[PDB]
Amino acid sequence: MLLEKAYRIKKNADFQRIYKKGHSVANRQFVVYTCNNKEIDHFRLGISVSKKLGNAVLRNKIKRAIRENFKVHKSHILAKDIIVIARQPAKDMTTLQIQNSLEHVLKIAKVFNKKIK
Repeated sequence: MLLEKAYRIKKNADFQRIYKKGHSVANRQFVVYTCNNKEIDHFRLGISVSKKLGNAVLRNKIKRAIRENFKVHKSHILAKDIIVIARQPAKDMTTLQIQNSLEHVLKIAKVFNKKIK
């Protein structure tokens, strides 16, 4: 009795949804798009970056550091379309900062039942 990719995004509609009427934010160099504060049953996790960021190593760190966080916050995120896009200057960030990004942008997304300290 578990969930599937339901809490994932591999389509366009799933990516357009949030971008549709979803409520996107942005900290400093990271933005998170979400929809329906709580009208789903799986936190549609998604990953997006910019084309100005820099190299693939930049579009990766922003991903990895993210794929490393959401992993722990996996059981901290609730259903309500959740995504994290890299502004552009987030390239300067690292697996240390990139993670410290969700500590805000994400904290704003509202994809946290409360947000542990």
